[PDB]
Parts: sequence; C-alpha cells; structure tokens
Amino acid sequence: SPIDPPGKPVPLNITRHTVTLKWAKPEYTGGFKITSYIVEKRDLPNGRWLKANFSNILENEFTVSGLTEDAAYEFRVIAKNAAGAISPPSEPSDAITCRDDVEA
Repeated sequence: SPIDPPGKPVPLNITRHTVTLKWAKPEYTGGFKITSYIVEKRDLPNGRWLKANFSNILENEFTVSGLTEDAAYEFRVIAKNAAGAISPPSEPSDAITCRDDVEA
C-alpha cells in the first residue's frame, strides 16, 4: 500500500506578490483520496521550501501569496493522504521573479 503525490504544480498566473498554480490529481494514492494540498515556496536565491498556504487546499488550485517583489519564487505541492501519510513534495514550479508583472 504505497502513495502517490499530486501532479507537478504549474502556475497559471504569477503576480508580483501572488503566484497562482494548479496541478494534476493523483492516480493511485494507495487507498486514500488526500484531503489537503499543501505547497512549499522557495525564496530564491536563498530559500528553503516553506508551506505558505494555511487555509487547507482541498481543490487542486491554490495561490501562493505572502511573496515579495523582485524575487524568484519556486513552489512544490506536498500533500498527505486519507491515511495520514505524507505524499512527498510535487516537483516545484518554475521560479518566478515575481516582478515582470510590474515592469515586463
């Protein structure tokens, strides 16, 4: 009885202070359905993955806020399963400077 984390997160929109990304729902998950889709953000060029979200991401469509301008931020999606286990982090999403939206 193994577990499979959600699909690789891909940002649909990336604001100077709010990066929106969604992913693909799991396909196996042992015998669970997952009841939360957390996501860690990396504050480049000196981050360390930190679950920004804190409002329970039930739907595979969340927005990572609390970011900063002129700073590349990467975002992976970590999520547990109905059993409580913790499905590894979903391959972080491309690091967005989160500034071009205010310049180009």
